[PDB]
Amino acid sequence: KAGPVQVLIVKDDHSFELDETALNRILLSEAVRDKEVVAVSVAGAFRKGKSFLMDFMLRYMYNQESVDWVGDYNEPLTGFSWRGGSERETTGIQIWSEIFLINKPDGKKVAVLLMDTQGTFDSQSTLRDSATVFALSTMISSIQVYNLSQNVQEDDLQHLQLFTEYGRLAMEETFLKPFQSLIFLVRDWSFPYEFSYGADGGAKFLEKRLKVHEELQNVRKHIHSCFTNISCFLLPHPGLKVATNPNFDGKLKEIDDEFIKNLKILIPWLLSPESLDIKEINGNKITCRGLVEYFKAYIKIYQGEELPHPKSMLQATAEANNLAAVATAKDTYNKKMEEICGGDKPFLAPNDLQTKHLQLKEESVKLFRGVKKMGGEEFSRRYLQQLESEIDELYIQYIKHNDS
Ligand SMILES: Nc1nc2c(ncn2[C@@H]2O[C@H](COP(=O)(O)OP(=O)(O)O)[C@@H](O)[C@H]2O)c(=O)[nH]1
Ligand SMILES: [Mg+2]
Repeated sequence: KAGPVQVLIVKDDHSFELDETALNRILLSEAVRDKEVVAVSVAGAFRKGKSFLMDFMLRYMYNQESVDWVGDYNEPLTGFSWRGGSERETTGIQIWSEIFLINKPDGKKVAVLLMDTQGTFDSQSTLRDSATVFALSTMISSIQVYNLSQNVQEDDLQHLQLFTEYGRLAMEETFLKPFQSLIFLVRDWSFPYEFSYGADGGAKFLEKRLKVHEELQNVRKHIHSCFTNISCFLLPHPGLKVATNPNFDGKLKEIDDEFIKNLKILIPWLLSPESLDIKEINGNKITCRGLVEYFKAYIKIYQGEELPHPKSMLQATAEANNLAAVATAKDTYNKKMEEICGGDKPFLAPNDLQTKHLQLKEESVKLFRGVKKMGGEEFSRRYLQQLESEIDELYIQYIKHNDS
């Protein structure tokens, strides 16, 4: 049980291929499908400590109610791990086979999806092979941890140029900020005396970096408009044993103390009850079901050799936004029906179980027509149809079962 399930692959021919089956298997499973989702992503350069940090996100996700979740100092780091099989820089994006169910403060039993997004952001594998995944995971995440080395550099901000172009359009269309949280995680920070480790120091740091000369890095002037939350955490260097090694055999004892001290505040600061942010688009809390719709949409857009036109992107999330309002209606109805005549439920009367259908179907039609939909009036007629012929095919399956 549990492990990385490479979902979105980027093959040698600029082709983004999405393995739907594995994806449905995880997100569609009957335990989670209906719970609202928190989609946490860590993006950024390969070989910068991502896997490492993620294995520690797991140590916490599992052993969440126990102070010593960091593990046994005099034993070798031994959790599930994300670095399981990396024979190469397979530059796509994997997610954690197991979802996690947790209770936020106010009560909602929400679900938590972790996604490691590999890329390079370096050589020629960038044009359509880096800000492509990064683009991807951002769109669908609710929390993006942008894992950087030593400093937020001009070239790091450059990769956001895309998101601010798209976000500006989504904002015009929707009147809401496009994205949720963006967390700048700076690793091996080594000017404690200039800005303290952790979030407070990070906040002052990130304020200085983002102010305002410089080229077309007026990503500066628009980021903020795009995310409801940008924030920053300054992590220490892990000591030389960790940094000097391909695979890190040693024990927790061998990691630097001031790194452990801050990692211990870092992980709960990101995950954990109050910190979690439910995925939200055009005002609509996405669910685990709903979120498969977005994956599906954002993946037939990143096909070809050209990153998409911000205009096509917007249209991708409109299709998804629409396909999701449909998916809930074909479930609001479905659940209400399973009450009037499901399981060992009684009754009958065709002439009667018809009006309770036209009833609930009309109720469910409003539910849809009302959901703030994006795309526009005509664009979503296509989906009003899709809806009705699914509630109707669901009806049939109830007439059949009703007969007794
Ligand atoms: N300097 C430094 N090295 C790290 C840190 N975390 C992990 N490493 C090491 O640097 C390499 C990065 O490995 P990994 O976590 O797989 O990075 P990823 O492939 O980008 O996810 C590993 O050999 C680690 O032992 C860090 O915070 N700072
Ligand atoms: Mg990795």
